[PDB]
Amino acid sequence: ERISKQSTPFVGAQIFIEPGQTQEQIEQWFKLLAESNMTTCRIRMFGKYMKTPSGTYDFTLFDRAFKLADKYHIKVYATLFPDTEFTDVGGFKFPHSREHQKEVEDYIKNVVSHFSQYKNLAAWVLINEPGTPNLPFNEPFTKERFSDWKKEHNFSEYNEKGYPVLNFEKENFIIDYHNWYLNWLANQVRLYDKQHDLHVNPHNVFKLSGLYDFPTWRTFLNSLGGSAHASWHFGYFPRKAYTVAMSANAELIRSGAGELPWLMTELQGGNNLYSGANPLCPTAEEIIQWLWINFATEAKGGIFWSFNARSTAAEAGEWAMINFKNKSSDRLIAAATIGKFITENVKMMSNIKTLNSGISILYNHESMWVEAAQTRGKLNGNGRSIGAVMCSPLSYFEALSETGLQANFKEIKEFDFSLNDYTDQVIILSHQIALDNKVIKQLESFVEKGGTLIADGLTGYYDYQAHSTVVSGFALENLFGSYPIEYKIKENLFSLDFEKDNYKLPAHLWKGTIETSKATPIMDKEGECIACINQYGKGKVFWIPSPIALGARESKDFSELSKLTVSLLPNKILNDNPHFDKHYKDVMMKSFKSNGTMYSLIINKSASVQTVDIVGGKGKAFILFANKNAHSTANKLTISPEETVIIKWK
Amino acid sequence: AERISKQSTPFVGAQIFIEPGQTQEQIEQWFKLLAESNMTTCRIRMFGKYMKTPSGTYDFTLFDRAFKLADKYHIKVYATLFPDTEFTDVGGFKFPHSREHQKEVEDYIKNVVSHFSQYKNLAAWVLINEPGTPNLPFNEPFTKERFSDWKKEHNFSEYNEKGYPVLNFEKENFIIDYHNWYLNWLANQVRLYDKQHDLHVNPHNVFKLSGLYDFPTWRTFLNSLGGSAHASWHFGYFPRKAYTVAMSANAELIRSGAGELPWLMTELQGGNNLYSGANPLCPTAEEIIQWLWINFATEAKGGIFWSFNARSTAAEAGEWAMINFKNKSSDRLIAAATIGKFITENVKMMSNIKTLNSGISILYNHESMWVEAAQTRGKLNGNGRSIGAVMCSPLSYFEALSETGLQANFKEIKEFDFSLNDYTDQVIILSHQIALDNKVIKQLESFVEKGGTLIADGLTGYYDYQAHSTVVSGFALENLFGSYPIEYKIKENLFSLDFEKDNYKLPAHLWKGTIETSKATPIMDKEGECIACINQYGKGKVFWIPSPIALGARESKDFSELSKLTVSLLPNKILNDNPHFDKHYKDVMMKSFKSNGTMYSLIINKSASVQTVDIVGGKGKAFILFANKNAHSTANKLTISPEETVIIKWK
Amino acid sequence: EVLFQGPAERISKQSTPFVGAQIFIEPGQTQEQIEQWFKLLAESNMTTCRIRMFGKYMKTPSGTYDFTLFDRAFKLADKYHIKVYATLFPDTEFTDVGGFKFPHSREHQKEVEDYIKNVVSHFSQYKNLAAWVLINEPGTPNLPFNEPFTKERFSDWKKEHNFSEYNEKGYPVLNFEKENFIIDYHNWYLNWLANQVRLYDKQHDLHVNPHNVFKLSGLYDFPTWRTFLNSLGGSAHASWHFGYFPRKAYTVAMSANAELIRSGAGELPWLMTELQGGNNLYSGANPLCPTAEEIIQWLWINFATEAKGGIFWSFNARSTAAEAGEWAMINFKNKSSDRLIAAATIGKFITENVKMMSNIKTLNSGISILYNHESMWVEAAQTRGKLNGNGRSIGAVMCSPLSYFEALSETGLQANFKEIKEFDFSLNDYTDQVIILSHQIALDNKVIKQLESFVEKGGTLIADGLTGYYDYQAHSTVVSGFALENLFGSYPIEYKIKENLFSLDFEKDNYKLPAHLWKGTIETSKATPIMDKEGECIACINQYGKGKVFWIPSPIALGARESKDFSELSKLTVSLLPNKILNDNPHFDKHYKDVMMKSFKSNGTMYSLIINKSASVQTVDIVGGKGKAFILFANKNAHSTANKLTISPEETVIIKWK
Ligand SMILES: [Cl-]
Ligand SMILES: [Cl-]
Ligand SMILES: [Cl-]
Repeated sequence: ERISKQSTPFVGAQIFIEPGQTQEQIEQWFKLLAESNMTTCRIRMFGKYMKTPSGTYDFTLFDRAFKLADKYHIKVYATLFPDTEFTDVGGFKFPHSREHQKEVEDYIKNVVSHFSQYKNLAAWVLINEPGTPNLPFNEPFTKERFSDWKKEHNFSEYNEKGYPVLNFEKENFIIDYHNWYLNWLANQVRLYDKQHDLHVNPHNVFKLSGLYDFPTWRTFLNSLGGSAHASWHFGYFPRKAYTVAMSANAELIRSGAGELPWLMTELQGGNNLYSGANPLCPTAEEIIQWLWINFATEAKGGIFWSFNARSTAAEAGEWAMINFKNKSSDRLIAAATIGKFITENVKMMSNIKTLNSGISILYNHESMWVEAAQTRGKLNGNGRSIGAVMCSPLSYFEALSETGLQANFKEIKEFDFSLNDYTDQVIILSHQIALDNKVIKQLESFVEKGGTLIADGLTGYYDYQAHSTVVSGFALENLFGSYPIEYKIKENLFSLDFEKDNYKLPAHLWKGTIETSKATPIMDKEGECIACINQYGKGKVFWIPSPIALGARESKDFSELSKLTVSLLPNKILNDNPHFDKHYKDVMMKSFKSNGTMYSLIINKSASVQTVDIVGGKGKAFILFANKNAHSTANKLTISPEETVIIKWK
Repeated sequence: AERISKQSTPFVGAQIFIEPGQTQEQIEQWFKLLAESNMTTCRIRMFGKYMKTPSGTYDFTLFDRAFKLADKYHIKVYATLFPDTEFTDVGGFKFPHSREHQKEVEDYIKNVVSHFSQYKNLAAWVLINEPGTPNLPFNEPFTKERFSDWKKEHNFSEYNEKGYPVLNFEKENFIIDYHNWYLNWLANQVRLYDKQHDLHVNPHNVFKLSGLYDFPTWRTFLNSLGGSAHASWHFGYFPRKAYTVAMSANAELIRSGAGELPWLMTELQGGNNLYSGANPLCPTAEEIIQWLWINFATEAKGGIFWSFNARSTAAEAGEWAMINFKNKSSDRLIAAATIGKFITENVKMMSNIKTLNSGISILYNHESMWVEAAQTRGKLNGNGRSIGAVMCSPLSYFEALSETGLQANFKEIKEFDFSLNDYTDQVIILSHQIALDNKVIKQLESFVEKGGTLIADGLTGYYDYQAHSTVVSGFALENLFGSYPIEYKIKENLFSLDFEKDNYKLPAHLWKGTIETSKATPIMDKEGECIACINQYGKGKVFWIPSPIALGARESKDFSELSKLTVSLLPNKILNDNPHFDKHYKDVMMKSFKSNGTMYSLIINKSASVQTVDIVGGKGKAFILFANKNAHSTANKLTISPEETVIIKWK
Repeated sequence: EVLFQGPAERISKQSTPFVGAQIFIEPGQTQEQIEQWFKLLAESNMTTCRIRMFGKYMKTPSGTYDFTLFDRAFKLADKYHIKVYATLFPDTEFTDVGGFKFPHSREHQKEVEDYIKNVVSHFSQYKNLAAWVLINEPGTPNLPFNEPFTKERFSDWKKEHNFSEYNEKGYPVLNFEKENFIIDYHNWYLNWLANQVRLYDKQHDLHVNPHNVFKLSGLYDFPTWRTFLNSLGGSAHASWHFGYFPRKAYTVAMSANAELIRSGAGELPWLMTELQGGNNLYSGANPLCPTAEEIIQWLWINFATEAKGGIFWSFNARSTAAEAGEWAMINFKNKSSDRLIAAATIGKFITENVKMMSNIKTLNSGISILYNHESMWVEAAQTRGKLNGNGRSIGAVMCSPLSYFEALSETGLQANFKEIKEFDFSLNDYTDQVIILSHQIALDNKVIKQLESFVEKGGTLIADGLTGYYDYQAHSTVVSGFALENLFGSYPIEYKIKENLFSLDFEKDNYKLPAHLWKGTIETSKATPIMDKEGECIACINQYGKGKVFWIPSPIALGARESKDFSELSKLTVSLLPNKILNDNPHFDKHYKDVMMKSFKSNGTMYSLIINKSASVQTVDIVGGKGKAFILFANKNAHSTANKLTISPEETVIIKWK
């Protein structure tokens, strides 16, 4: 089968294969995996465990696993994982040398030629977790590729107006280098197998998104994947907001996928002993929350790392969904309920389309690159540190999640700026500190054609060369109908108190003051102009150059950001989309459609039972899924702590 | 030459710091006050730098002057072999830099030992100051080559017998053999020129560096084992109010290493940290008394303070000294002098001390520390997921027992005698000893089968010596434990294990272990999960609780529940025959000893308040032999003041 | 000198002080925006600008010099009658914000020679050129010992010095070769830059701006720099250099930074080359945007401390990467922020009070707080570079004297802040003079003989913390034979480490002193002992010739710092001052937390500067000296009744005494 947007979603798990394991233990795993309503496994095709002393390939260890998978009707995601040190847990991200590249060619020839013949092979994973924060610039292969890339690019030290510039050669090379290696791996597989889906799992996306050109990857993939691990990738969130983290991670991959189907290649299946940055053992409740969040965001699968554990050194007896007796943990029991639900609701679950509110939260590579130059790699967890340009849009995302509104989370190049009408569409640019003339023209077009643009923090302070048009002649003056006057540093947390008394917005670190020309000024209680609304063609701009999303984050209170944002949304979004009648702290809802029927996903992450009033769209709430006996009266849902609910609208 | 033995009269002593610039008059002033302070012994760093002449010959003058003044005041000398090194190298190099350097060290030893062996007041050669370091010189050619050779001579496979991947810990096993080799080589060099004098060495920072030290091997070339036990360097795992427990554990660890050899504490902190030390202090007079008694009660044949007098330049200039800047007694030297005086007035008692072994042994192994260093990737976040949990865990059990007034051994697993036919009324505690191999598991099976009680908490036995988890592949301790692990689930740094029927609410650290029993009796918590078991195995028993409850005690700063639970598991004979407290006392310690058939107890109060301690077990009525704040007993109820040290003689 | 001077202004101690600003020139700026800057700068009562003469923005592909970009700026400055401080800033990476501190190589040195030849030969011809800044911000915490030029200079310096591993008595020593080389290396490079400029221009003032002075003072030999400078400068940035202080004490930080530069200047005039003019976005260690009130506070503090100028970094902002749209006094519309409006009031005040403002002499109380290079160097060796902000960390040797300085500021008393070599030990009379040596842990035999002479001739010496524990070779005479025994009439017994904050509980009168980290006990011979409640001797007063010594070897200045309370240190210090200081100097009748006063004289008239940094209106009773308070300057309507000044939060006041 070739995956499509109409495929039946699956629940699956990594089957960890290494020497020493017995036939009987491996059969025990596939048997329990099949009994757990899981259809799919993923296997790391370790070159180390196939290479013989003579340099031939012995496939025996993996044949045994593929044959047992086949016997239990389990399909396999096979990860290309060439020979590497036992201590290299995640795998090398690029060849070490030309000689190493040839060894990888030989690995792919042998492994793809052999395992392509199994009728239960579902997908090739080109590489595990492309991208690293520590790129191997010291190694000869990378050193040479970077030297060649620089020779083929012609950068000037000055812009057209004559101002000095940064060119971000390293960052632009790294995008092209990822594009090149993944495309090369896809071409290598395609030498031997044109039949099977090609897949890859970008990881740590709130940090590594600046490495990833998903639109290019679409050209050589059949599906986009992702590792979304609560213990590795969600450090910007408390555990009670891993719902929001998973929703944003799902939205980010969904945006990257474009017209391709996507699935989550890795979810955390088990316990951190010594591993992980933010260690946990997922609850049964978290397992259910993550699977539903992903399916509600169009995922065609959720694969857990891992069914069974590694036995030696790094992650030995960690991450596993099965216990040390090879029986179901409460996490596998939980995952099995979702597999069962899918088998009983195939037509619904196979045709999920996320109900787009029309709100898109946009991030760009360049804001992250400019931030890394300006903060000089500081990790003090504020606006003056690496991560503020992602924490800011994630904070708006959280505010909308706590309003029960869906929002896209997209790289700016993944947004379609080519349409003739953007009536009732919303773009949020939250502390996207780098914008160039081309994207500003796209934003002007978007707003002119009826779009609503919300911009906070230092959005557009710099261009793509770290040149500040705020200093030289502000590129967004036309769209904003206003001009920045000053930024003044304040405390980590201050209040922006609007003159009309309607709003007291938590704000982080810097207070922006502006001067309006065409825009309507918004004054604070100090008599300073802190924001404006510009009518621009059929659309509008709300600009508040203080970081109010980071303010919400620092105050741990998204309520004011919710209320303000709702007041700016086109009426059609609030009328046509199910959402909460007001802000609910630590509650999320996202809606989806399947074959003309609308559904809503609701999760309560508060310490108490909540009664959530759902308004907007049409229909009466029928509870289709609830793991703690939720009930609805009219469109008022009573939902318990850690409960996941699916409402079908009739 | 007088040879140290287990019957030697213990001494109080001090480093005499000799460097150029000192006058005859000031050095005589030191030896005179040292003798007047009831100290019999000094230690002198025999700096190669201060004997080498421009021509490369040896001029012994500076050290002759010190040895002759020591001799005049009847002071014996521990002479530390300390070849030429940079002025800024405070502690000394731990291995030769190069083959050429090794030959310079040979020449140093020839000259210094040939000359100073002739002094009748020479008591011992200290082969090297403070063997071992956290920063081992793998960068240097001598070490790099020895390591390459060692690896070639060892036959390591990347897979175990069952076929699983393994780690072989080549570096760690090499470092053990490398220390064994260099110290044995230094002993052989000294013995070329002097067969008469005791050979001694002072391992240091033992709660961190014990993984470098093979004490059973060192016994083959030593006459005595030493130690540096400095409150400002080595006790970072403890608050200052528990430096009693730290010193007791450090003494027990060296005593275990010593085996049949006598041991003494080569360095104790004698004075103030100005700029030096990790956990700086100036010991109180009360701490000086506490440390000397703890060491003597743990069979120490000496306590030598670093230092009598101070260095004058740069590192530790005017620091560490027992004398003040006028070269008169601080309250620390006055305090040490009372203990020297006590020894001279109680020779027969103080010369024949044997620690009263409760029969409780807390065991650590090199391999748990090595596997921890691989799994934590050197993280220093002070939890179970950091370097040091495998030592902090057993030290926490040690503290819980100290606060119950029970002695406990603190031993490397190879220092425990597993060869006996009977272990009735013996107890082994394996607290978060995360690495155990098949050989040690068979020894533990034998120990328990023959009547031993085994207490195991935290991740004990989660890995083998190759960092392979038999918990994953087929649990090697299933037979002994009569049970099988089910899961670990990470929780907060501090949570409560609430036993069914409210029998116990145990503080626990970081991970909750659940198990399944076969032969063992399960113990359930209030959530209906199986969190522990008792297995009857031959004549003995196993108590297994795979959650870290010793680290739980540490994190909660409360050892009371760990005390109560441990007491409930002890053979009756231990509680009947050993003096101990009738209940747990926070910040109080007691350890008992015997001399010539008479039993004694050492009690120290580290709480902020006067404590009334009810002592039970063993036989006899309290006679207070030593009490520096006028402690009094009513029956066997001891009223002891804050910071007081008490010795009871049981009549 | 007058024939050499030619048309060029020579700055002097009688010059009219100016307010000025950096004019940031880079390619891409338009003629129109640069003219807009000079026009607003002139309208803001500023007479002076400073310009970074970037080699990068003059070098052509062929290696010739194109001066066009800077010609445009100099001509627009000239049109608006603005004089220029021109900073020699050779070609360096765009990302090198502050500039290289030494040549990378012999080849680089030749490139610098060529840069200086071209730039000085050309811009010396502008009649509005006021000064050459030889280098921006000499000194760095990261000295380039890795680079071949520095490596070779260090090797040569070591060969030309003869150090023994042992002192005369035979004790081991440290020689601090690196630190002594670094002093001589700064002396050499700055002197070499001055010589290079003087090849082509003998007419214009030579200037330099040492920076981060509470950390980098150990790099700086100001007495030597005097031999090739016409004025000493300084960068004193609230966001970079004042980390040892909370923001509410940046008054004290600026006063101390001004005193430190004033001491370095000796007979030369000084001015503050950089003050923070605007906002930190991503830049700075302690980021802020100065208030209008802070701008006024800083200018008056500097002028009251004899500054002949205050130049703000920056009038306009950089446009790209580091500090893009940061530091600027103008807003993004190129109009006045409240900071430029504030600075303009001070420029206006100067124009209306030329004779007063041109002749300021600080009213020296006779209190000198002394620091030495060697205490900082010995501290760096003993703390092994630890940064835990206590006595056992880098910085205690400067935080201690700064704490005494703050105590005196909060008593309304002026105090000098001087390197020990900047103190004149040559006089016959030191009656009514006071030296404070606060945790100056390194003193040599030569300085001890100077201190003995100072006290014998009527000087009062106050010494706390580990003052004199070590000599200049990190050898402790406390261990070998205490070199200060004669002067102190006493001998140290012990140090015992305690908590970060403990109390010294005196025997008498239930008196208490906050103390930091270590308790010092002593034994008196000639001195009168002071005992604590434990019957230990914790301090003494030695009567020595006509003078006296107060010694308390516990850190009580650092105790005041840790407790955030300088009241007891104020009271104790006042009780030790010669009566003549309290009789002749305006000061507060008692300690005032978060208030400062410093007094100055101009043409025989006395003035006082008062700043309130408390959250509340304060009524400050001023006593000492003569005259009735007339309020000459007040930005929040201060009023005086007799000599009782009512001053509002963040207000700056100048009193003229009648
Ligand atoms: Cl994989
Ligand atoms: Cl020694
Ligand atoms: Cl400049």
